[PDB]
Amino acid sequence: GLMQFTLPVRLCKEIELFHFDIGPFENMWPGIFVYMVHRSCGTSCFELEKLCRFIMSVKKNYRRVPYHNWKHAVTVAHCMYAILQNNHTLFTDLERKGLLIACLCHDLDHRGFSNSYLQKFDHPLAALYSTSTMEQHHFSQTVSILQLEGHNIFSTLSSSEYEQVLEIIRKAIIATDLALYFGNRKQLEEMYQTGSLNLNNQSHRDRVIGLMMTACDLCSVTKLWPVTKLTANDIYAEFWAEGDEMKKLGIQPIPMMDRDKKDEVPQGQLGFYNAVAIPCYTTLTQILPPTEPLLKACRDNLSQWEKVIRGEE
Ligand SMILES: COc1ccc2[nH]c(=O)c3c(C)nc(-c4ccccc4Cl)n3c2n1
Ligand SMILES: [Mg+2]
Ligand SMILES: [Zn+2]
Repeated sequence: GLMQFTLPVRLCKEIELFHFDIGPFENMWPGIFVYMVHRSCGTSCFELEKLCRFIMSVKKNYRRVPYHNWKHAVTVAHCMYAILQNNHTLFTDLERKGLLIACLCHDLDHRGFSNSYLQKFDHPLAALYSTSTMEQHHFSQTVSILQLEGHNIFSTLSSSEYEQVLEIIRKAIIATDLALYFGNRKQLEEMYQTGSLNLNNQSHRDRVIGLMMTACDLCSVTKLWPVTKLTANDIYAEFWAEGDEMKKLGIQPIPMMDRDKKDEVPQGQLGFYNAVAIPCYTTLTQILPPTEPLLKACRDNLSQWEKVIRGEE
């Protein structure tokens, strides 16, 4: 019980900031995650032995893809940790437990391809799950790992606490489908502006957790410019692979995904900041005022990508 994870001093202090980068040392990532669980949730939330076996099974079911990998999983968890820590009193015990595990598991067994490519390939997962295809698969893999022997970190919840937390995790992971983000955010925008937003209404809580998930998942856009720029190479490495596979199906890919049209990246990042990221972190800052540094970092990086187009870098 009295066995704490501690971090070196620089990490101990920077982990508390939204723009923290987990660094290049893979073998420190499990311990950074447990560190985050203990401070967010408590040293009692999970049996450490179970939690470690769960984390190491989660890690093994992430593939070696340029972006949708174990490092993404941990990075997305860390954003959720910073959000929860700056909003201490707004979330229940079950929610903090659930949300850190959903972030860690939200892209399980990702092959680095969109739902659109699965549907055009005619992949078996597309006939199994017509909408949010990869995300119904990420939730399925999560449930599978929980049911391996000695991996059930929720075993000490009541039956009904257990069902609540798997329902928090399923909605949180489904919410990472960006096709669902647009409508969810518009709805939240309307409820905020007409002041009908009500955090004691479950349906409203679900929508706010959804937006937090989108915000955590996109958090590469909120890092210090050098991190955000180097991450965008991994992002585009996956898009260009997908574009290559589209061309093999006789389908010309959008220029963003076409590895002959790299010039069109900066403007494809601007479109993504203006159409997706800025509005996301704006609505989030309106409902959760302490997440304001995410919107500021995102505005800073939008401005860095504008500079890239203007030829200044
Ligand atoms: C889904 O289309 C895009 C387009 C550009 C980006 N650029 C980014 O910076 C980015 C980041 C940080 N995360 C995603 C993203 C979001 C949802 C699903 C897949 C990805 Cl790659 N994207 C992008 N996703
Ligand atoms: Mg995903
Ligand atoms: Zn993700």
